[PDB]
Amino acid sequence: GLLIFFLFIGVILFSSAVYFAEADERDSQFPSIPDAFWWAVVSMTTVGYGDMVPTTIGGKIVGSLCAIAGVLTIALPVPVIVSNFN
Amino acid sequence: SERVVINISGLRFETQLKTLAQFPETLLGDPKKRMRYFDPLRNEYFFDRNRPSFDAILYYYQSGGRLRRPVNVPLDIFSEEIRFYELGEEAMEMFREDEGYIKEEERPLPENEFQRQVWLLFEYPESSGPARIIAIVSVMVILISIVSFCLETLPIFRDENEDMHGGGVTFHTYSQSTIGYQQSTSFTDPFFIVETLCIIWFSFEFLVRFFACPSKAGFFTNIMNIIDIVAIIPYYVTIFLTESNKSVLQFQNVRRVVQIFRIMRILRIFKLSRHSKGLQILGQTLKASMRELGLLIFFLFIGVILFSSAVYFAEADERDSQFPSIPDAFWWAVVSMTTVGYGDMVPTTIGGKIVGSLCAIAGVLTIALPVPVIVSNFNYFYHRET
Amino acid sequence: GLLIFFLFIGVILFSSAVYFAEADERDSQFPSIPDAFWWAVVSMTTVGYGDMVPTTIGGKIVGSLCAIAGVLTIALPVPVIVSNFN
Repeated sequence: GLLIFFLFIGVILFSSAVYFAEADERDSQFPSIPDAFWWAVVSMTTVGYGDMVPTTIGGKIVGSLCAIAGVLTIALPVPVIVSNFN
Repeated sequence: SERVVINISGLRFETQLKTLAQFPETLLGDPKKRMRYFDPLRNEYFFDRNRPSFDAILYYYQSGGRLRRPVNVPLDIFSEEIRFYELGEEAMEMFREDEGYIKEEERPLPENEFQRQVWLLFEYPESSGPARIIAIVSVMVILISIVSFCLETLPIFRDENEDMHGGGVTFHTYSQSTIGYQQSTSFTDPFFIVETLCIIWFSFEFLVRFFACPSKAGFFTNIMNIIDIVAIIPYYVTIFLTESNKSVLQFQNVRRVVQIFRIMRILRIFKLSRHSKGLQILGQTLKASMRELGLLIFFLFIGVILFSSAVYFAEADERDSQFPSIPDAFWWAVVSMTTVGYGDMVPTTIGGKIVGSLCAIAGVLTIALPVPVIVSNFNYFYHRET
Repeated sequence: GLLIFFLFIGVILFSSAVYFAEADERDSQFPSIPDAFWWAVVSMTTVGYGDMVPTTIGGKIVGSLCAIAGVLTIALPVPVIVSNFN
């Protein structure tokens, strides 16, 4: 649950930031914050399909952080789970 | 029931004589052997030795055979004490096993002058300078056989033929496209030359090793020998097959088999495992990790089917669905769980994306569970060598 | 070096397999084995750009294994490195 919760926090923070950073663009791939959730989860889990990608400098900065925060976010709770399994 | 006092560098131990009499052939169990250490003034046997170790030595007699090394005592120091107290080879063997050891094999060339001498420069790179030279050539031939196998697929070479511009289709150009080279006694094709040379050498080693090894029975037991054999089978089998089907129609009928053996050629890559310590460790690791490796595949399998199914139905009522069926979605599920995410298949509906999100997370967890164990095994085998 | 070596072995095995599995296809994205190296490294490191993807069933089976083998391949030597750093 802690994993889901942290992921949830990150999804909302980055979806929000990428939305606004791409807002003043005619070719924005982010219609709304809720729509950007998909992009945020796809980036944090580092799956990166590429169906949604930021195009502005601010969007890419947000994107960069999103990827790194993802690795750390997931990395924190898993170890414990792996231990239990072990 | 008479009691015995053993003084280990000041540390006082006490036991019954019957407890020691249990193992007569040891130092403490044999009166004639311990006599030397008796102090008649204090009525005790005195040993100017390591203290932490004796606890376990005494417990060995009390337990009736349990020889456990104390956690706080170095294996090198404890082993010396086991030998000093003369506990015997059986106990020692039992001990090293538990401590994670044991293993000694490898006969030796009997036909001295000839065999034994050859089997040293074709099995032990350190036997002599010439031995090294040989091993080095093997790597050169292997690497070359690999580079050549790959270049056979380069368009610059294969697209330069008689049927290159979609014209007609010649039997000779057809089999050359399937096999990868031109099988002709005229050795015109440069790829057939290199391939033939390489196989001449691979055949050579295999032959030598066979007619120059101690036990020619436990030969096809060694995984290394299997590799050597598998590394040449394709060549000869291709020859046999093409000569047994020298006509267009016949070849067309045996092409699949020929193609399969062409793919098999790549296994020659593993011939390097005879010159790679790391590659051997990996082999030992995987061998020791079948249960977890299968567990990984199994869990992945479960996840693939669950998510493929869910994403299929979530995208089903859509005109632009990228998921034709559940089986087709397996690809998407594996690509997402391993987090590779090519993006050639992606859900477009809200339900599909929710399923997708979970799929990615479940993937990370799924893979993360069994790997650690595998990594441990590798780490063990890796260090228990370096 | 062990990492590079193992990766090298995997790259060649999977590039070869995916090449042949996609060979008898008009729309093959794999011109040759050497060209497929790129796809193999991109899959094993799990980067997956998607500029090269198998389209046949045999290619996808090869691809699946390639991804899994990648995770394991990289996972083996890193731990030691991480320890040294630590």
